[PDB]
Amino acid sequence: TRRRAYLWCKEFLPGAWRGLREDEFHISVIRGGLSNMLFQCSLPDTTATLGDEPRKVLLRLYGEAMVLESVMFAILAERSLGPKLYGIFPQGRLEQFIPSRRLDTEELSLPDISAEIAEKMATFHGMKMPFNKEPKWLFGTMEKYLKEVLRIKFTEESRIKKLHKLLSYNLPLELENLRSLLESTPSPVVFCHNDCQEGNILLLEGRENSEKQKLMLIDFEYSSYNYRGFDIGNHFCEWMYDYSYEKYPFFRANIRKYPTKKQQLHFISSYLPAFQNDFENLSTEEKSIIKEEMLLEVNRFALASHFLWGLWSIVQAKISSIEFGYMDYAQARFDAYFHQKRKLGV
Amino acid sequence: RRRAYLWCKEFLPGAWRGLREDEFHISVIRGGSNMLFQCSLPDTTATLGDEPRKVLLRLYGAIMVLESVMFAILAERSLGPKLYGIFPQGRLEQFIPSRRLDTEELSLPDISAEIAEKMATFHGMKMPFNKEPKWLFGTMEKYLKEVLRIKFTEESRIKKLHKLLSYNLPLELENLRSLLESTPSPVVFCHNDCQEGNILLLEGRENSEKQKLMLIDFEYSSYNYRGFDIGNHFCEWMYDYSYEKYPFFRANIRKYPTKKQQLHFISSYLPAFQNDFENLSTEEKSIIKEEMLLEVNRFALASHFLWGLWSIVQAKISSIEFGYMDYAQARFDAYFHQKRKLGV
Repeated sequence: TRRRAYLWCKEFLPGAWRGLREDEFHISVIRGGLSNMLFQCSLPDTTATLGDEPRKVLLRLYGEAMVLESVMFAILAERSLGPKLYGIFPQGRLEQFIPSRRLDTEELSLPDISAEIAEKMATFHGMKMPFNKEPKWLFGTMEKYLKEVLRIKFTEESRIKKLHKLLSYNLPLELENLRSLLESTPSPVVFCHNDCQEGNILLLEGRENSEKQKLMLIDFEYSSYNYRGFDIGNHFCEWMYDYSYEKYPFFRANIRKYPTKKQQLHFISSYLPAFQNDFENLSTEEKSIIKEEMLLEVNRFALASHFLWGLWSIVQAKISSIEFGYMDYAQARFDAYFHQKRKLGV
Repeated sequence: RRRAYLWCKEFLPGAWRGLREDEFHISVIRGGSNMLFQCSLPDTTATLGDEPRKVLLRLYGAIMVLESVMFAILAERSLGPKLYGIFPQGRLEQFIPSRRLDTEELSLPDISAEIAEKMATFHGMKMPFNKEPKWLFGTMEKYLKEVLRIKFTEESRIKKLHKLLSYNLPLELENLRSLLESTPSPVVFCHNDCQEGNILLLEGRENSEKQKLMLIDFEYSSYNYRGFDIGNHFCEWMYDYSYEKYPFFRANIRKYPTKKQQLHFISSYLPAFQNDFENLSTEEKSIIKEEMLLEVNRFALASHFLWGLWSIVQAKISSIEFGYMDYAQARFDAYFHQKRKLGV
C-alpha cells in the first residue's frame, strides 16, 4: 500500500514529486476502514518545490456511480467549491489536503456557524450540474430501501425483535401517507448535498476568527437534484444526533436539540438573500409569508429525512460490519418521525 | 427516438422541462459508435432563461470516467463545448454553429498560426491524469501485438497484411525507439489527433484573424511528447478524408509543410507556449526553432507508425466504409520516405 501510494503520487503530481524516491516518501493514515480510506501524502520538509505543486495531498482509496461522482468532484474543484483534484485512477484519487477539523454536533447551533452553513447551502443549490433534473431521488431511494428491508431475515434474537418492532408500524402504508403529505408541499428542485451533517463540514484552520468565511462543505456522494426542503430539513434533523459517543450504540439522540422556531428562522434568514439576491428588497409582509411557508416546507420534509435514514439504517444492520448500533439508530429515527408528526399535527 | 426526447426533457432546464413530446425536434448528423444528433425547441417557443434553444446528443454506441472528467474540465474552462447532461448511453453537449476545416485550409498562414496558438494553450494545461509519457510506445506496442495475431478471411487483405508484416514491424519499432529516445521533447498535455476534422471554423468569426477556430474531440488525449502532437498535425496536411470514392482518402506527400511553412507554425507556437520566448535574442530564437524542426520531423515518424498499425486493426473490426489497408500502406510508405529524407 505504501508502494502503491508512492507510485500514484510520483506519476500524477508535478514538480518535486516527479523525481521522488520511495525512501523519501512520507505517508500516514488519516482514516482506516474497508472503504474510502484516507492517507496524507507529503514531501520531505527538506525538499524544495520547483513551482506551485502541493507539498501535501490527500489520497482516497475506494476500497455510473463512479462516473457521476468523479465528474461532480471535478466540476466543484474547477469552481473552487471543493478540494482541487490532482489525479484520478481506478482505485482512487488524489485531492488537495485542507488543514481543518470537522464540526462537532454542538457547534451546528452557534449563530455564526448556522448562518454560514445556510449561505454555503444556498450557493450549492443555485449551481447548474449536468445531472438529471427530475426529483425522483427522494422516493426512488426510500422505495429501494423499503424493498430490501421487507426481505431481511436476522438470525440473532435482539436484531429479530428490533426488526419486528419497526415492521409492526406498517412501513409500506406509512410511506404512502408520507408521499401524500409531501405531494401537497411545494418545494423547489435544486442541486442538493443530501447529507449536510457536522461530519461533512470542515472548519478551516487559520480563519476561526473570520465571521462568514470559515467553513467548507464536503463529501458530495449522495448529492442529486432533489427538493430544497429535504436538504434543509435533513440538516435541522442532524442537530439532534451525535455520532461520537464511545459506547454502544455509538450515537446519542436528543429530540430537544432540534432547532427552535427562532433558530430555524435565523438559518432561513441567511439562506434566502443568498439564494435570491434581491430578496431583501421585498415587502416585509411578503418576506414573512415566504419565511412562514418555508418553515412549514422544511419541517414536513424533515419527516422524509427520518424515514429515509431509518430505512437505510435497517439495510446497514444486515450488510455492514462497522461498529454502530444500526437497529437502535433506525428506531431513534422512527421515534423522531412520529414525534415530529405529533408536533406538526399530521 | 423517445429516449432522446426524455433525456432532453429530464436533463435540460427552463422551457425544456415543460416540453411535450409533440413539440420536440431531432435531426441526424452522423449515423453508425458515436452517433450525432441535433435536438431543438419549437421556433415558436420562448426561452424561460439561460437554456440552449438547440443541443447536440452523442451516443456512446459500441464500447468512461477519464473521458467524461476531461470533457467536464474543458467545458468549465471554456476550452470545449459546454456539458449539459451525462448518462450511461451518452451525453448532451452545446451545439456550436460551425463547420470543420478542409485539408487544404491547414496551410493558410492565418489558420496555421491559430492552430499553433491553440495547441500551445492545450499543451500548457494541468489535468488530473498520469504525467508519465507511457502513451506513445505503450499504444504502439499494444497495436503491434494485435497486428501480429490478426487473421483475415479475405484474400486481398491477407496479401496486403503480408506485405506489411514483411517490413519486420517489431524490429522497425525498435529502430524508431532508439531514434526517439535520443530526441529530447517535453511532456505536455497532448490532443494526439489534431487533424482538420477536429477543428471547428466558428460561424460569424470568419473575419477574425486570430480567434475563428476551436479544437474538439479529445478522446485520444494524454500526456505525451510535444513533438508527437506537432509532427502528427504536420502529417495531416497530406491526408484528405473527404474523397468521395474508394478508398475514401487521398494521400499527397508533396503537401507536407515546407521548411518555411513549418517555421511559420512554430514561430506562433513558441511565444504562446513558453512565456520567456518573445524576449529572447534573434539568435537564441533561431537556435530553438532549428532544434524544434529536428524534434518534430523525427516524431512525425511515430505518427505514421502508430496510425499505420491502428489502421490494420481497424480493417479487422470496423464497419465504416473506408479503405483501411490502403491507408495503412499509405502511412508506411510516408514513414519510409520520411526516414530517407531525414537520413535516419
